[PDB]
Amino acid sequence: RDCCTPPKKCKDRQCKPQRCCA
Repeated sequence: RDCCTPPKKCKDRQCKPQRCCA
């Protein structure tokens, strides 16, 4: 589980300032 690995998880502040989320 990661900010963008399936299932993506950019629904977090510590996983949003990324290049795969923002």
